[PDB]
Amino acid sequence: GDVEKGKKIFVQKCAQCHTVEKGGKHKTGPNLHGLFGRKTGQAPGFSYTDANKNKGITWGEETLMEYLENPKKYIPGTKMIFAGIKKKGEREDLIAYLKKATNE
Ligand code: HEC
Repeated sequence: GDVEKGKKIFVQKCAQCHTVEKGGKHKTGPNLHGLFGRKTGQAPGFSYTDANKNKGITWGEETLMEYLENPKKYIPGTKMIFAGIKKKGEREDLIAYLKKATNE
């Protein structure tokens, strides 16, 4: 995907609840640094729902593609309020941005 396009998507749809940078703060949602290769619900010091702690998948390109299409269908009972992104390219750009920014 296109990293700079994904940044614009992140800032528009995600940044109000999430930071990405190393040492970034939790907000409404958890900081996402280190997300890739981490299991669900494992950012330290954040009140996750049991739902998000129990989903039990490893976050990566493919599981984020499925999650971001419809978060509540993938993790029923999640307290993340976000409808999803049905568009494929948008998700791919976003995920490419996240794979850079949450690893930098
Ligand atoms: C506030 C209204 C949010 C919006 C906008 C976005 N996210 Fe979110 N996210 C939010 C919360 C409160 C939580 C915890 C949910 C729970 O049930 O505990 C989350 C969680 C995630 C995760 C899982 C993180 C993990 O398992 O460590 C991811 C990958 C995630 N959120 C990504 C994300 C994306 C990419 C967003 C824009 C498209 C987005 N969220 C918006 C709160 C909010």
